[PDB]
Amino acid sequence: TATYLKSIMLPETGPASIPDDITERHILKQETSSYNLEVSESGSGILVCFPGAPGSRIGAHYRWNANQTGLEFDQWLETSQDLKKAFNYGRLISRKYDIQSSTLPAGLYALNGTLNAATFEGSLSEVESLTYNSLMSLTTNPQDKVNNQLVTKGVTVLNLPTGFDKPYVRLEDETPQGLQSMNGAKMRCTAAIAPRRYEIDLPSQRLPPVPATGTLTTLYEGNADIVNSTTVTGDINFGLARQPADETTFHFQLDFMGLDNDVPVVTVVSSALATTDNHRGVSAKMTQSIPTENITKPITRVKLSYKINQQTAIDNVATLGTMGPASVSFSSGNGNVPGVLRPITLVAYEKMTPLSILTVAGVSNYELIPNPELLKNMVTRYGKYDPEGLNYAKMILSHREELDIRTVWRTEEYKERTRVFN
Amino acid sequence: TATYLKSIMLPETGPASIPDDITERHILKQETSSYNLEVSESGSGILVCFPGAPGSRIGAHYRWNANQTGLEFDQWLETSQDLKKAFNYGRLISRKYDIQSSTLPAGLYALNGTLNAATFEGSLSEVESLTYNSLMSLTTNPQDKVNNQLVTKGVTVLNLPTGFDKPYVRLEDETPQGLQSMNGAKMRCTAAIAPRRYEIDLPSQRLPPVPATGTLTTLYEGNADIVNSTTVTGDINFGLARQPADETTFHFQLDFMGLDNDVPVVTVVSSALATTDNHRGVSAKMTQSIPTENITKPITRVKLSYKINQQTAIDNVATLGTMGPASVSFSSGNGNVPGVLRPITLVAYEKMTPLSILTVAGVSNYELIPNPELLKNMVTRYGKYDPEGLNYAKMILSHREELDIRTVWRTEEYKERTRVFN
Amino acid sequence: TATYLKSIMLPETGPASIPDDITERHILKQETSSYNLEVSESGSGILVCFPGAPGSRIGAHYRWNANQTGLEFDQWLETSQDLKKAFNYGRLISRKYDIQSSTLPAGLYALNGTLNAATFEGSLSEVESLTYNSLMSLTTNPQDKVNNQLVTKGVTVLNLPTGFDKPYVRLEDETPQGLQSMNGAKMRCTAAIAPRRYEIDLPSQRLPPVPATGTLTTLYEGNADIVNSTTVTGDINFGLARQPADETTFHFQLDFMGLDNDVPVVTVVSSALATTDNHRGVSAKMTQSIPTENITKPITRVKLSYKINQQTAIDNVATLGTMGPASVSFSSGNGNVPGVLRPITLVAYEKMTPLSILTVAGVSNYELIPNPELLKNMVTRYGKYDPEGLNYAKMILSHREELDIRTVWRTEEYKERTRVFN
Repeated sequence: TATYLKSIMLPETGPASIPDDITERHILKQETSSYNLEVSESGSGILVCFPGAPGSRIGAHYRWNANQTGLEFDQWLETSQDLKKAFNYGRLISRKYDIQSSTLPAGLYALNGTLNAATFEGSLSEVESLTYNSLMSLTTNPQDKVNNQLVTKGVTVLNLPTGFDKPYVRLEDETPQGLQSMNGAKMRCTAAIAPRRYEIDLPSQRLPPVPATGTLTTLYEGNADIVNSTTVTGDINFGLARQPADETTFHFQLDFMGLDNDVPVVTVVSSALATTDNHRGVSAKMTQSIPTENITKPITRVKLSYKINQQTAIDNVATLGTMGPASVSFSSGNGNVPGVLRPITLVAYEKMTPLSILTVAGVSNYELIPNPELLKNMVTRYGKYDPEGLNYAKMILSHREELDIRTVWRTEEYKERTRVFN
Repeated sequence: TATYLKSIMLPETGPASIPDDITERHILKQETSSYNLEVSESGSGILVCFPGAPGSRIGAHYRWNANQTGLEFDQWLETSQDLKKAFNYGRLISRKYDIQSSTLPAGLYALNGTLNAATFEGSLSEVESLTYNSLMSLTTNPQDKVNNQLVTKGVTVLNLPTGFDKPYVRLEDETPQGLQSMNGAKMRCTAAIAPRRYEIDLPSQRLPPVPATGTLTTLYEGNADIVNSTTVTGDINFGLARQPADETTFHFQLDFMGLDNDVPVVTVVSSALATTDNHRGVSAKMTQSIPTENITKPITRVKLSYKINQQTAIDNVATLGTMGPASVSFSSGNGNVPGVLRPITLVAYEKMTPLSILTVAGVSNYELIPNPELLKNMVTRYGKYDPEGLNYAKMILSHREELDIRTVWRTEEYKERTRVFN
Repeated sequence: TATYLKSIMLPETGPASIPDDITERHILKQETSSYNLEVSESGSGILVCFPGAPGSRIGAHYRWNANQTGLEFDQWLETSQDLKKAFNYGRLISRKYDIQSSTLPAGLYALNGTLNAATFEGSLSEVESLTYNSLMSLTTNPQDKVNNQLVTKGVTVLNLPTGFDKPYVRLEDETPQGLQSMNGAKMRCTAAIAPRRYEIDLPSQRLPPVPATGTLTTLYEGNADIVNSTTVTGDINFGLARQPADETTFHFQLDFMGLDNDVPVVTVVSSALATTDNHRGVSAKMTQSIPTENITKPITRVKLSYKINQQTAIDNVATLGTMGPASVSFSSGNGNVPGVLRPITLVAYEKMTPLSILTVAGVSNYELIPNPELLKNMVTRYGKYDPEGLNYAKMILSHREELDIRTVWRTEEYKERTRVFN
């Protein structure tokens, strides 16, 4: 009794099964993350955490350049064992990040730095600026913010459950194959359990004119979100005013960008040869698939754009929508499952001593189903049946105000407030 | 009981409605700033505090250059949430500043300290000279000055009210627009409730002769401060001595400059084509309006110039004021509201280690009125009716000397002196 | 004792002097007005109440067109006597509206028609939907709304004061003159006590190209709010990309439009003739002042547009801002006095019998300052000094919820829930 609640407050005490209605034959597997991060010249950076993602990517790390004019993606914060190689399905039970610096290099005198932390129901694209002080303008819950904590005392980032009946999402595992493939090919069983769909919804107006051939005029530039595989569906139909004297190609790019810099994480291309025959029903169809191994860093922006390859076609207005409602969409994995992409927790350290080390210790419990290769030797079973235990997590997630149960803590406060949970 | 007063002395325990005779329906907000300012080469600098301003800019920061002769504007000190996006009207309640180093020494004997602070009573532009020594010669009040404080002990700039019936100031919000707008044309509803007018008032004598065509000789150069949208009204009228041989343009400038250096924060222009038929009634109407988003850094230095564009009309006298006073004006915002543009609080650190860090942690409480959007879901209501209320605030301010109620503290004293107000 | 509060709850009981800090010599007044509105074929219409406007114009009346695609302006609602003929300065104390049918059925089954009313805490320009069901979402307060009231029983719009120390406002009286004017001229002292300023702030990119000579391309258009006199101070300065082959005129319009249809309530034109010399910088200044008598119906939208008069100038890119910010602002009356333009009160009747009658029964109470010709015969005195006076009204406005004091009532509930007020 009370064993699952203990695992939420004390993630680093071993995993206990989730006493909910989704009941499979599984195994409990506590994983850990260990990171010593080198602050850049500025020493400021920003640490994006996904305390609910049930996979192996628990966050990201971004650095400000010399001044704070821009950010740079350092690397993903992954967990030790790559779970996609030994497992198929996974349900995150609990997690706990932990940030601190607390020490200086060989010979140095000044230790300076502090942290800002804020839990945020959102998708890292609902954010407008991640500067050290704009983080406090992300929530008004006094239980989701921690401001001005010295890196000497650090921040605990607990995870609180966003619902109790999440599914066993797939882990993007690889599948068998025969000795006939292309040597540069594989097939994964990606996630699709609860997708997330975006629609660009171009209007039925004229195409904006191009300055010259091949200069890639812009059509839409907004904030999206992608962390894993994605399927693009849609077509950009248009009709030329007059028929072209020379065949034109009408490139359409739609590239993706992360929050830091304007280098396409993944770029796509669709073409549409406008000839005299179809010169009212020219259509370019976005039907591509983007595997999650092309997602090197998180994506937050999308820029749809186009260029034309014929000088004689800078005129020839080419209005939209002649064959239908001229839209482009992309659905992506299990976006809307309420652990992935939402809610983010942000931890920004500020002007730490250059050449110092920020230490991150993550501990993420799990409920996993082994893959075929592991099933032969592993013994999977059901949960241990506490009839209550899900009530406690409810009647405590309801009193997080008067019981003061946070999602970001000051580590000293957390080390001694959670002792009543043994 | 006594809940407004405690919010003034302890502007971190939360907000509290002003028990004055301005009783609109409002929202009780509290807002934090958190800045970690890096000390430059010289290490001296100076940070300005507007402890009454009801907007989002609650301060500024300057850095003394190498030989400590000029300054350099670093950045504004704004609150976390840009209030001009969710609210329309707002009045300040309390405000607090903390200033420390937060740098930790690897061992005994902390680094270079030296913090000064004094609460001016005029506007920033009126300060004769702001150096580390020249701050105690700024008021005669023993409670408005703190001198020779170690930058690790810290000062605490408080806000003591300068009036109790202040109008809800319009927060320069954005208004809904239409699809045919230009590309980025945005109309705002600026602040106008009690402007602050300046009158250039140049006399009816000769214009100072120009050395060579296009040289911008000076007419007036003075000291006026501006923080938000301003509107320039006036006309420079003058009459020439004879018929000009070829037509001249008479370019006038009226540019605005900040405290630190001589790059114009914003400029305007009014030309006046002097010609044969009006060689007695040339006039240059000044009608421009300056948005607040052109006011990048604080403006505290004006300069009015002019120049000719024709070689032959240099020995043409062109006496001024032949059709009236020949003066230029620029009213601005609501500069005469008590709390805006005065009282200023200057805090100067100096000879601080170029490897040290300055931390500013502001706290602000407001009464605000939501915009129509936030007004559908938020519940605005009236104050909580403390009858006595403001009388306590008045008795305390009157006896502030025999109670030693300061506007700038030694942070070690603000903690133990201001806890009588539990 | 408690005489002032009673004047707000029960305005149909005579005025009482406001026991606030503003204390001048005045005459109390009770003014009435009665309107029998004709319900058009749509039967729906909309009633805009300014429950706090201290002048003599106390509302407007818009009726939906036949197919309810839009609405149209019928007439101002205003007090019986034109106050600006006998008095100079005025100050509202109380106001009550009564909306009812005044058409009665010969027998059972009371007539068609239903009535929504909500108190919006904004200006009229800040309402996007004026339809019947999309105005229960203008507030969340259960005391500022009433839905689905039978038009035969009606609603009582009752003014609650948004602030107390409100100044006397100039009532736009006409000044004496001499028999030397031009048979139409007249000067009047307008309201300027607390302006409301809007600024259009064009950005410094290219001017949008004109389709043809004199075709009035559009720069900006959004929701402004204007009810009385207005000063227009601005400057639009651009620069052509080369010498124009012939003189161009560059018309600018800036038309103000009612919320109903796109006919200009008033328009104010500037024009800048660009020639060979000033082509690099040429400005069109806005210096218009709109007398309050050109505001026939309320103004809710503005529109900055321009056109050119030369065929050769559809080229000549003509970028903006070469001589400063290129902004046009307009400051209007005492817009930011709480009571003018805010709060508003909307009352929509739905589907009354076409050609039926609807009656508004307004009663105002003023503190007035007469014009000279009435000083010589009318004693002016001070308020009669109730000390408590305002504290009682404040306590009532604070316990507004648990005491259920409403802005809009069901007339039958107001009629008996304000009886304890004697």
